[PDB]
Amino acid sequence: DLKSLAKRIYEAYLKNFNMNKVKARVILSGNNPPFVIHDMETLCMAEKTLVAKLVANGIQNKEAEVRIFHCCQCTSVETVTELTEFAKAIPGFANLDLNDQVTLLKYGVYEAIFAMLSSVMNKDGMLVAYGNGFITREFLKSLRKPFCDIMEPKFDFAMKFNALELDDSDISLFVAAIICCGDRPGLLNVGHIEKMQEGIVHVLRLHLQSNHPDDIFLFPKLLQKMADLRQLVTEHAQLVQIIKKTESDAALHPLLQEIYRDMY
Ligand SMILES: Cc1cccc(Nc2cc(Cl)nc(SCC(=O)O)n2)c1C
Ligand SMILES: Cc1cccc(Nc2cc(Cl)nc(SCC(=O)O)n2)c1C
Repeated sequence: DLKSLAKRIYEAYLKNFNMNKVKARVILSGNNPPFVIHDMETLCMAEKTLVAKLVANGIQNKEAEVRIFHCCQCTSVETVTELTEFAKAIPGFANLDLNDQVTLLKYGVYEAIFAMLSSVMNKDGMLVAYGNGFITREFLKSLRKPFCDIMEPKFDFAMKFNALELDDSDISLFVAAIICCGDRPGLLNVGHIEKMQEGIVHVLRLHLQSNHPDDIFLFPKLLQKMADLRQLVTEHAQLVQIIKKTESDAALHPLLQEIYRDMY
């Protein structure tokens, strides 16, 4: 029945995220292949195909950094939506207080985002636009400050995360564990969430034992990546606040505004 819990989480994962690791690595290996975005010329081409209403609105008059930022925001909104439904399908979660649900998701969504973002990254770039764009690490490094600092720390995390060779069945449990975290600020009923977390991590521990018998400390490694992600998000939010207050035209979508409000 612990395999029940694992298979349920995994199936809710396969069902709620449009992009999964199996699908992503196919696209990242080589009908409707991804348009490679590596300079301004290819960015403009890709935009004319994938966001024609925006181009018609004149977005290509804006700095490339602003369009990339708003592309990033749009993807974050979509993934928050998917993560919210995934969480809703985690055994015990929807039994939690409605206030604590919002708290767990508020603090957890970006840790889960950057964990799953590794699935669509390789050492040269990341998939965007539902698999129909591949924007290169170097083009993103090439942007003006502060925008060139957005993505490279996520690439750094992802290269070491992907070195662990986790599959979607591992990742789904990792993300569940990320979300069911008993030490978030603001939690009403911490004891239930800890009992929920304990149950998820126990399943994760058993699953890694079965699925990766060759990596002796993989479970402790993953706990450390959880700490690494929380520090990554803290730093990300500070760079995002710098851009919000400093960069005109880089306004914050309201769903994301509310996530960052009173976070760190
Ligand atoms: C890599 C990629 C793929 C598809 C489109 C775009 N450009 C975008 C994407 C989005 Cl969601 N938004 C914008 S500009 C938004 C605005 O200035 O109101 N520009 C980019 C930068
Ligand atoms: C799944 C995926 C792929 C590519 C980009 C994004 N969203 C990101 C990623 C990164 Cl490293 N940075 C941002 S800045 C805007 C925000 O804080 O949502 N947004 C996401 C969530």
